[PDB]
Amino acid sequence: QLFADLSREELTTVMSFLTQQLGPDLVDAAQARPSDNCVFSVELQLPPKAAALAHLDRGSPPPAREALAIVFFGGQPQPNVTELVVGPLPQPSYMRDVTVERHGGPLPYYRRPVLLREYLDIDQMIFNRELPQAAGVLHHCCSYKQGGQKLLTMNSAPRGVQSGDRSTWFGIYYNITKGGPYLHPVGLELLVDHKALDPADWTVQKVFFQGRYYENLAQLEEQFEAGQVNVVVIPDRFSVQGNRVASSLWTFSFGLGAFSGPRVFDVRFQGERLAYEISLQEAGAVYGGNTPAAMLTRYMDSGFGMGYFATPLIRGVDCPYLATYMDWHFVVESQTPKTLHDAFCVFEQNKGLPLRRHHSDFLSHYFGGVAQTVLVFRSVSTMLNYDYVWDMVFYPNGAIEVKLHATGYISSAFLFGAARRYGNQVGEHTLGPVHTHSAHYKVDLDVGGLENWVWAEDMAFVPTAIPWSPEHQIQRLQVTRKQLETEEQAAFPLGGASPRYLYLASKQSNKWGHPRGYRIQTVSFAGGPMPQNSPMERAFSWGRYQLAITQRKETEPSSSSVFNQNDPWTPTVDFSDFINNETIAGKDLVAWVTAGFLHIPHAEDIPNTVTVGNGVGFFLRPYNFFDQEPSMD
Amino acid sequence: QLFADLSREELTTVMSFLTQQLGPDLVDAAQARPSDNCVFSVELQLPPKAAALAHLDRGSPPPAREALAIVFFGGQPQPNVTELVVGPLPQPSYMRDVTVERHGGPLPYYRRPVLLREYLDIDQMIFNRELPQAAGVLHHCCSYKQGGQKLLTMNSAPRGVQSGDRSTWFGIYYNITKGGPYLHPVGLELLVDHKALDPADWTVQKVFFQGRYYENLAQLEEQFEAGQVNVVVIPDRFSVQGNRVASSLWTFSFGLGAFSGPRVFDVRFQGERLAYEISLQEAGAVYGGNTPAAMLTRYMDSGFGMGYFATPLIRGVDCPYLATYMDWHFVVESQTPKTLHDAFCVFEQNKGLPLRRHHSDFLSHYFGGVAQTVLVFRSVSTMLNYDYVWDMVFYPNGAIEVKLHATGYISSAFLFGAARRYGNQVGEHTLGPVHTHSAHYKVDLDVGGLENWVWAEDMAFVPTAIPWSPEHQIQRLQVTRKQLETEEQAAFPLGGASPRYLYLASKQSNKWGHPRGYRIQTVSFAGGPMPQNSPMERAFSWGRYQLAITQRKETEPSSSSVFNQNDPWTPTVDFSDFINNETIAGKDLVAWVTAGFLHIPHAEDIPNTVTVGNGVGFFLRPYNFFDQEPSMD
Ligand SMILES: *[C@@H]1O[C@H](CO)[C@@H](O[C@@H]2O[C@H](CO)[C@@H](O[C@@H]3O[C@H](CO)[C@@H](O)[C@H](O)[C@H]3NC(C)=O)[C@H](O)[C@H]2NC(C)=O)[C@H](O)[C@H]1NC(C)=O
Ligand SMILES: *[C@H]1O[C@H](CO)[C@@H](O[C@@H]2O[C@H](CO)[C@@H](O[C@@H]3O[C@H](CO)[C@@H](O)[C@H](O)[C@H]3NC(C)=O)[C@H](O)[C@H]2NC(C)=O)[C@H](O)[C@H]1NC(C)=O
Ligand SMILES: *[C@@H]1O[C@H](CO)[C@@H](O)[C@H](O)[C@H]1NC(C)=O
Ligand SMILES: *[C@@H]1O[C@H](CO)[C@@H](O)[C@H](O)[C@H]1NC(C)=O
Ligand SMILES: *[C@H]1O[C@H](CO)[C@@H](O)[C@H](O)[C@H]1NC(C)=O
Ligand SMILES: [Ca+2]
Ligand SMILES: [Ca+2]
Ligand SMILES: [Ca+2]
Ligand SMILES: [Ca+2]
Ligand SMILES: [Cl-]
Ligand SMILES: [Cl-]
Ligand SMILES: [Cl-]
Ligand SMILES: [Cu+2]
Ligand SMILES: [Cu+2]
Repeated sequence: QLFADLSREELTTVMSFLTQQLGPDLVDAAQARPSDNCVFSVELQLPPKAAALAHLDRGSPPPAREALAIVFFGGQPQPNVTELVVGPLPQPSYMRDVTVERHGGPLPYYRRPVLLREYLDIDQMIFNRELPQAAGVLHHCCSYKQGGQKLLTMNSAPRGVQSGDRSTWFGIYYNITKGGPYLHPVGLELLVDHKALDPADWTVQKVFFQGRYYENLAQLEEQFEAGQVNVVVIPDRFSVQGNRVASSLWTFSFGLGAFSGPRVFDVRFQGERLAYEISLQEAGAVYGGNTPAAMLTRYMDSGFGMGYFATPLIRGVDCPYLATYMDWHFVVESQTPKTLHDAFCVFEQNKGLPLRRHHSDFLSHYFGGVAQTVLVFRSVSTMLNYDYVWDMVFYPNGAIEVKLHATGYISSAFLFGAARRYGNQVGEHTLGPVHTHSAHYKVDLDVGGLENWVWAEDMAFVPTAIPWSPEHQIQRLQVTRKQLETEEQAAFPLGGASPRYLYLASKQSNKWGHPRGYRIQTVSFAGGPMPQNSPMERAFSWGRYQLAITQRKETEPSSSSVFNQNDPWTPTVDFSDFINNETIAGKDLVAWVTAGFLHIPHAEDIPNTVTVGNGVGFFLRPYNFFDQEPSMD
Repeated sequence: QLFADLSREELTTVMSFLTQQLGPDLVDAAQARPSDNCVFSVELQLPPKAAALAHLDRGSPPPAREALAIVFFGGQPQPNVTELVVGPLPQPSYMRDVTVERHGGPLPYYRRPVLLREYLDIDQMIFNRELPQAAGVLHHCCSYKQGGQKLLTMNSAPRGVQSGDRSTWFGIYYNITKGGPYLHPVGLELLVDHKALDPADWTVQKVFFQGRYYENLAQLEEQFEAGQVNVVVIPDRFSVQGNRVASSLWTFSFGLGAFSGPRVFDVRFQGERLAYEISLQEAGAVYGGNTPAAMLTRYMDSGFGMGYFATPLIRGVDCPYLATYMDWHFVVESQTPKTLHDAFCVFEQNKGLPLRRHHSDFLSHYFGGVAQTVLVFRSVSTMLNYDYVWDMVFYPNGAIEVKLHATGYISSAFLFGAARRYGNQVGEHTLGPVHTHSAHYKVDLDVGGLENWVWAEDMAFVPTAIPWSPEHQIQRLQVTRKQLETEEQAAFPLGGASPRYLYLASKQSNKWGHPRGYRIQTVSFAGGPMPQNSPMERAFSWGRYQLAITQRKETEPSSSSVFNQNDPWTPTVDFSDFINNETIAGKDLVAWVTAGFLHIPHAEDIPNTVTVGNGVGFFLRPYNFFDQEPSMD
């Protein structure tokens, strides 16, 4: 099991090894301060593909099982963040700093994600030193400390306007013990500068209150005293062992990236591998509004972590009561492994739609079919307000469906001015702001082996004389085919035109002489790429494409980075860089899919948005890969 | 029950009345000859909407219940086809010829659909007088009358190259007891001219045999005698009463149009009507190939009948064993009513995806959700080789999903020459020819009443200085909104761009000041419109649009016609005619959706193609139609 996530035991071992080997004093990350040194996280380091295949296919010994550790080195003249490969598990003996060889240089400290202790300290500052200065205005709008509901804060990101910044607009909301505290904005937002290593030097650089901007809370309060601020009062058949799933028809290895999310490796249909890896790479949301956080937010969720933020699947609600559930173990912001109970679930679903069927007239007595049962692998990420359920469903005919379903609660903004220009009013003093939802997937298809080619097939109409009546013409329907040659030709612009039939194929043909292939059919209602003029769109440049094929490279494991979120102006990973006109004829190919939709909140979204529809994502379908409809057991 | 399809009793009554009022000159259509007079079909005549609404909403007496009869008047100097409104049911007293007032003039005789007795006679001619003339070439390729498999014919359409023609290329295939006879072409096709009223004057105007054309079968045979033709040997929670479905949340009336297919009327959510009618209008397929039938076929299925050709749903396969099944009754090509057992089925499906859910960190103890159970109304049309399952699914949040799933067997063509230019080889001597699958729906939404407006909403980015940092800009995401004014502006070109949020709205707003609305979200992978240069594309001009909104007109009940198939060059109904720049501001609006996909057959399609995916069609979703998430029972 070389693709299995590190276990509770391996997580503890690496940690012990790190404490022992790291000369600079370490602090439990759950309690670390900017200036401390701490281990931010440790998880599996995926092995090199060649070594993994030599093992899986040729029985060579397994590749050294390694872990990747992200260390925040804040206690030093020039703090940095460092990635260390530690291995070979069970008992490590080396610790390799690979930061520079993977990024060209050091990782600046302001790129590290904000720590939970950092959030807790920002909150102590806001509730103990900041808000009381505006007690008067706060009693008026919100019964602050006078029986009114408790207040709580809401993060936003990126944090600033250029590289180096760590200034975040935190919004103030009623802690209504109900469906979404973020559905009750107060209209108060604070720009706190928390870039300094000593929290004692943090400050609020600006404040936004119900439509107006102020220098600080003391100015808001004193102008309110002077009767100059109008305050609005705000009311209220298969088995699973280790990391492998096995069914009569399918077989694959599953896992969860702490930052990347759900992933699957070594997918095989009837013994034949169709893909080395299929995994989530990034999920994002771009917001609009006339209040600070709504107008500035551009999320690249791996910065928080689709794995880290994964939640327990509710039996009977998220998965069937009789589904098989599996646990996940991780070490993120703690020096002891945590286990996430019921992080995954696998079960068989009856689509209630006949898979195959045909009927006829009389004394042709042989018509019927079978129902369509599919195998589902599921997990759920809960990022602040939205819940993302990730699906990978395997069909009995060799097809795979990968989908994203968004549910949860929407984040709201205090309504004022030209608010409707940025969304819809969904309550009193509340606007539901516009945003897009995007997801990116890495699809490493190895069709009939490693060496693949990309084919673009479509239709065309060409008028031609009718043979049996030459005086008449007929718009002749036909298929068009072109073997793509370079990456540039296989980078299809979001919302643009792309071949209706696009597939990756091996050199060998099926019995009938057609290239064996697996095509990709995307399903999305994406909203329109962010203009490249944005000083930060390169950090999520995967959003420029609906689909893109490049050469699989050991040096390009991901289309995004945990480090992009707190510094999109100078991205740590710019997916578009992977597209550099290389040949895609007979190479190990990787397909990357973008899927998403536009969300203009509406009244039906309150108190919670529902999963109506079949999600967003893609299908991988066999196209002349077999010589006929494949068997089924 | 004014939307209910005519019952066996009413069907018998209308028929008795017609025999009585039309006298002796009548023959059972099951046995009629071109020159005979016969009743082709009788079914419900939908009532005027105003009268129906006055009855459903104001308790006015119901509209006269009537039937529409299509009579073939072939026994006369100038044969024609006539539509007669017969009524009031139970005991009819009048018979109104409405042909001229609905079409501007008489329906020419060659437009009538080919009768089953007509097909049977074409077959007697082919097997008794034609093929024997080529016994020698047929012995060789197919062991004709020497122990080889029986042969059978395959229809194609249109029939000719211009208005007035009734010449059809019939293909010859092995009749195999297995997975589809049309999967075994012989390479032999015959153009039979059956326009003449006396079958005795019918002739084969041309023959195609394995790549070459001939004048007739005697020429094929004698040239083969002359050792000049090389012959390839070819081997081998709710209740349903009457026509109304009732559930805790939904209520609607269902039915099946003999030619139009599944249909639903008076759809109500929590007592409020969302749509007067949602129904199938047409389904089509455009083929390509280098053999006669595949290069000429352009199907407009209503010409045969999605209702007429509907098949019994297989319990346990097409619908769950415990679903509720309903029968359908019809009079098509018979003088006695026929009943189609299990023509519909209704049941509750668990999508296996949580409808709503949210989770959190600690001591916010109130996270969970409910599973998503949906109501399904289903029926299946079996058109020759294709099986079309029509779904209408009603969600508990007010949303409706309408889909088409294609399954069954592909029609094949004998492989020769440039075959691969028109499809993929899927067997020995067999090509699976390219084709598109299209379906058109009539969606008569009455959002908050009859008077509706169309809104186009989308997103846009506009760079704006950052208030708290004026030296910096930010691509500001926002919503754009435009009230469409005329039909021309709401006719969105297939494959073109269209607003991401398009909805029909009433004059009244919801509690938050936004127009109450239902948006249409289409889901298709259509192939590209037939060029308007085609002398026949006007007959299916609905294929030009992804979506179109027009004024509901009593005079424009359907976007197609049973009579278009045998005469597309001079269509009886040209949908684009409905788009004539009228106002769409505050009128009874009707939305028409087109959905489809491209199908390049592949090996996996043999012996039968599967329904992997979620079909093609559209979603109708509430957009500020409610004041919050609707309740659920
Ligand atoms: C399509 O064919 C229809 C069937 O033949 C035509 O309709 C028929 O036209 C006849 C000729 O006008 C009518 O006959 C008349 O019937 C009355 C009342 O029954 C007799 O008293 C009259 O003598 C006779 N007219 C005369 C003196 O010739 C039929 O009543 C009528 N049948 C029906 C069922 O409508 C259509 O006219 C033809 N359509 C078009 C547009 O040409
Ligand atoms: C920022 O992050 C790391 C934390 O300081 C830096 O890595 C450390 O660099 C030190 C000096 O460059 C190394 O010290 C060496 O340790 C060995 C023991 O193996 C001593 O004998 C040497 O005298 C001492 N000096 C040198 C230069 O070798 C640390 O061992 C090393 N720690 C790790 C885990 O690598 C990174 O260099 C820095 N990042 C960047 C890119 O600048
Ligand atoms: C096909 O063969 C079966 C078996 O005899 C028979 O029922 C059928 O009528 C034959 N021809 C056609 C066109 O169905
Ligand atoms: C990529 O290379 C091809 C030749 O192989 C060239 O024609 C094309 O213009 C190049 N595109 C770019 C990105 O320069
Ligand atoms: C409506 O559109 C037609 C062409 O589509 C144009 O000729 C006409 O002037 C337009 N009239 C309107 C709606 O102003
Ligand atoms: Ca590259
Ligand atoms: Ca590959
Ligand atoms: Ca009109
Ligand atoms: Ca309407
Ligand atoms: Cl498939
Ligand atoms: Cl921006
Ligand atoms: Cl919805
Ligand atoms: Cu959203
Ligand atoms: Cu098809």
